[PDB]
Amino acid sequence: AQTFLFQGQPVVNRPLSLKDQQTFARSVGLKWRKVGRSLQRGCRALRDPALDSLAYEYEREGLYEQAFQLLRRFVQAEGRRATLQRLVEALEENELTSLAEDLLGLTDPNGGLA
Repeated sequence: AQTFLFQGQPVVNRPLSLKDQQTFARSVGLKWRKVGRSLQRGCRALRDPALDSLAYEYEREGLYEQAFQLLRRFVQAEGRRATLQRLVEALEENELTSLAEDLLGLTDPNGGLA
């Protein structure tokens, strides 16, 4: 429907859902730190030392809850305006091209969202 060209790969523009938050923390795993730190420059709304308190507050569940709620931090700011574009810009730093499209569930022989 509404996609933009990113890293030479097609990607739909919209607010990430619970799937993206869960799949993210379950996909980045260790990169959860990098994506969060890369998003600091990309999004001034998350530039703050959020990752510091995020890791300590989400240190109970581990990288799972750490990155799970990390994706919601951006949606909490605006949610309506907050688009995958910002998240993708953070992955573009660590060279997570496949992770950016796969995040939305583009690893299927069809797709996911619509």
